[PDB]
Amino acid sequence: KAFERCELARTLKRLGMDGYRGISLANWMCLAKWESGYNTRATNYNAGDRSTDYGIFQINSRYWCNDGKTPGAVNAAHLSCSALLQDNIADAVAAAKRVVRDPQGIRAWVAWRNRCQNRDVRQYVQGCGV
Repeated sequence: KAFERCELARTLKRLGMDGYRGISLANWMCLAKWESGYNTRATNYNAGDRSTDYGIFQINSRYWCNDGKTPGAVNAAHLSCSALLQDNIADAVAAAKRVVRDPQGIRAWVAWRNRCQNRDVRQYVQGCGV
């Protein structure tokens, strides 16, 4: 499913993402935009370490979800990577919350540092009614 900007912002709000671990809704929106273009079926294979990023938040198979084919794979969030390819984002949200419980927080995603950190991200939620 490819989400429309405001539709996604309200859905994240409803799932308790606004301010989770000090992270504003605007920042999660900035992250989803750059990671997947708000697309839940987005997958990215990393040839180098043989891991794959899955879903709207591009969650990595080496540490957070299990796909069976990732070398040296671990499971912190404990889900099947398949759960992160659904139209319903509840599991993807549960996984993203787990990722930011680590001290790095939202900095865990390099794309967040490149295009979201220390920038005005209001544009991602303006006019959405959140």
